[PDB]
Amino acid sequence: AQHYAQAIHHEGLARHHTTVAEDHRQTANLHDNRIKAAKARYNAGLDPNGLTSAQKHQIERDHHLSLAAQAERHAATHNREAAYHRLHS
Ligand SMILES: [Zn+2]
Repeated sequence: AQHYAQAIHHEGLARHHTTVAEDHRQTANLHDNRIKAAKARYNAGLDPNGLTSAQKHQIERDHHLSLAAQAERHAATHNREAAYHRLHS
């Protein structure tokens, strides 16, 4: 049960990735609010560049969602490997 040690390793790595995923989702949502603000400026006649800015915040939002999903997938991978080793401790 070097198994125990591998379980703890993989569990900590899973937690890491879970936190990275949560941070990315939070970042995505911060971008999502700026999309909204940008469009509202544009539409109120205060910022002709506001649609361009909204588009860039969409790119950023979507990139952060994609990095979140990837982190979540890595977390799942480590959790399966952790469970395996726990079962064999
Ligand atoms: Zn990993």
